[PDB]
Formats: sequence, C-alpha cells, structure tokens
Amino acid sequence: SVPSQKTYQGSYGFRLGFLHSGTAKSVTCTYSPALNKMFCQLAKTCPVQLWVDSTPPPGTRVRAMAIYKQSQHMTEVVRRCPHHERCSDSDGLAPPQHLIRVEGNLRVEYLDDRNTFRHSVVVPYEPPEVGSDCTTIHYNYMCNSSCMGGMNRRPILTIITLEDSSGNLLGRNSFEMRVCACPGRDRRTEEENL
Ligand SMILES: [As]
Ligand SMILES: [Zn+2]
Repeated sequence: SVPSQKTYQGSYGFRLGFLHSGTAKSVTCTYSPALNKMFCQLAKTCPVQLWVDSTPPPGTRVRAMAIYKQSQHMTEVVRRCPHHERCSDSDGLAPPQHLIRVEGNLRVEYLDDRNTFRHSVVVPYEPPEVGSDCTTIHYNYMCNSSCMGGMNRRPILTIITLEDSSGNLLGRNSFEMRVCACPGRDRRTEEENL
C-alpha cells in the first residue's frame, strides 16, 4: 500500500534542515520554506540536513523514498524513465531504476521492496561532524520531473525516515521535490504565485 508521509519527530526530536542557497541563476540546489519544496538539477548534489535534540543509538539508519504527491498516482512506484534507466551513468551501487541515489558514502544500501515494489536508499546515521549542529546526506536525483515515461510533470514527495538497526520507526519528515534544469528561476516562479 501507500507509505505513510505523516511528520513524526519522536524521541530524538528528528527534523530536516536545508541550506539557504537563494535563487541565483548559478544555483544547482535550492530549498523553498514557503512551499516546503526542494528544486534540484539532474544528478547534482542535493544536501539534506538531519537535526536531532538527542543522538540516536549505534546502528541508526536514514531511509529516503520518493512517492507521487497526487492522490490518484500515489499507489504508482516512483522510478526513472526508460531512457535514464538505459543511459550509462551507473555508480556501480545504485539500481538503474532508482530515482534517488546517495553520493560520497560507500556504506549506502538500496532496497527493491519484495511486497510493495517500492525503491528506497538507506545510509548509516553518523553524528554531526565537529563544528556542525546537523548531519548532511548528499542525495542525487537521476530523472527530471518533465521526463515522458517517468514522473511526466507530476509532483513527487521525498519521505526521509529515521529507523534503528532492527527497522523500528524513530522519526519521519517529508519535502516536495522538483528535478529541473533551472532550480533558481523555477523556485522564484512557484513562489511568485502566493
Ligand atoms: As536539491
Ligand atoms: Zn528520465
């Protein structure tokens, strides 16, 4: 069935943070607080911050999964278009069908769910590096929102779950995602309509 998108900070006070990048033409990845929507270029570095009041225990894991936002498409699996699925951009870890990848982490793990056929990517939770107040994961989105035979101009949600080493839910949060050539301009345009 459709995975839960309900916000849950839980014991460890789990919330997401984003860089305050602005909307300059030369931006690759920008977050809109007003929309709670990320704007990112294809395959480019997408920083998502993990904020906690208390450090989760050893072997805590952080899962990312994309779902369609619209009620009628929610039961459909989010996957890459046949073109992007075929193109030789493989990192030698990520399944070629998977929209979401993590870069700069050789403990990354990918799941085709045997029951739901859902795609997700999981990394170990590492406490904030000295002189930081959050943990940063670098996500990569390997299809454009406009891809015919993929998302095809349908809005998606990314759901970020915090789970312990035995797979118990510790926390959940979500943000809308648009993968597009001009993230800056598109945020400015989508914010214009307010
Ligand atoms: As991004
Ligand atoms: Zn595509």
